[PDB]
Amino acid sequence: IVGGYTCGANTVPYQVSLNSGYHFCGGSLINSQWVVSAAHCYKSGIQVRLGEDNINVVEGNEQFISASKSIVHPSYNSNTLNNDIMLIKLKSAASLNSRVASISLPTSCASAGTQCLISGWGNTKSSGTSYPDVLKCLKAPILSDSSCKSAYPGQITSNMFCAGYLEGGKDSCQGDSGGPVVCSGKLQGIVSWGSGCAQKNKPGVYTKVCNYVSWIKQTIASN
Ligand SMILES: NC(=[NH2+])c1ccc2[nH]c(-c3cccc(-c4ccccc4)c3[O-])nc2c1
Ligand SMILES: [Ca+2]
Ligand SMILES: [Cl-]
Repeated sequence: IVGGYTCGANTVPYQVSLNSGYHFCGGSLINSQWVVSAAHCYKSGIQVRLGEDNINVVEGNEQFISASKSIVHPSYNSNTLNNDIMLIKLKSAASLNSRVASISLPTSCASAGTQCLISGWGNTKSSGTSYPDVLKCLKAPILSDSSCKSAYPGQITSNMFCAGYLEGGKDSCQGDSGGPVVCSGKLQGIVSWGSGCAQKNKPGVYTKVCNYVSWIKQTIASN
């Protein structure tokens, strides 16, 4: 997260770190046995790490659970990143408490102007690599579709939305992919892509979760 602030330990109880010997993507806990992340974060050997704050120190509250299966959306396109969503089933259920809690799926999509919270352990520099130990947060608004399409002509599908600041300075960045964009307590987006990080007129692009709720529900119900 570039230009964000330190969240504070366990203040984002639904945030998870996907780990394969190092942190490579974020994700969101939506119930005790399932996590939602981005399809492009897929790989085998994923260990989901819940209740984390400093990802390099065991401070207590952590639960390390292996993924039993990862389900990439069948229509995911790696060239356009359209349908960049994945569901991860955990080998065993997580113990939910105040430090580990799930987030709710939305009932309706959000409107431009809605302020959301984006979090993650990704890079904090736009020009260079500085990876934090603790979780970073950024409050950012959803932009209108015209500003988004005007920023990325021909690359935005109906399953994406832009959130951020056109002046540059604040944005999600590498290491944050797969993580949550929560607005009014509902998971509205998943960190997907962007051009550089925090550059002027190049906002972050997110997967529009409101468009996949029946898919998530049906998929979970059958697995
Ligand atoms: N500017 C942004 N809002 C942004 C957000 C998420 C990103 N994630 C990345 C990213 C960059 C290189 C590699 C990966 C990657 C690729 C495969 C697996 C895991 C991560 C990224 O997510 N850049 C990103 C840029
Ligand atoms: Ca830790
Ligand atoms: Cl267009």
